[PDB]
Amino acid sequence: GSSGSSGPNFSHWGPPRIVEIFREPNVSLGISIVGGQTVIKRLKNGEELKGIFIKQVLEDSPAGKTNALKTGDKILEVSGVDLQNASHSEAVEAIKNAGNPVVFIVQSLSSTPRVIP
Repeated sequence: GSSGSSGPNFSHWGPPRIVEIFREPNVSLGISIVGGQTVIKRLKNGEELKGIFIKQVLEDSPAGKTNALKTGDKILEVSGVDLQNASHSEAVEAIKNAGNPVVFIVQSLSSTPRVIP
C-alpha cells in the first residue's frame, strides 16, 4: 500500500463521460449546479468533495434530452474548462461562455439512468 486505499464500495466514482450540449435561445442548457467553491480551509482534511455537482436538470432542455446528465453528478470540466476547483460562479460563466457546443465532463456515481415514458 505504497499509497493506500480507503473506500469499500462507497460512492465509487467511475470514469468520466463527455457529452456535447447545444445551448438554446429562449431556454438555457437546462442544467444546474450546487454549492460551488474555489477556496476552503487548508488544514481541513477529509474525504468529502467540493467540486461542482449537477444541481438539477430539466426535461424540455438540451441537457435533459441527452439523458447523459442528472442531478448529483460531478462536473470536472465543461467546453474544455476546468471547473473542478471552480466556484459556483466560476463554473456558471463557463457553461454560459462555453464555445458551442457545450461539452460536459462529469462522472456518474455507481447508479443507473432512467427510461422514457
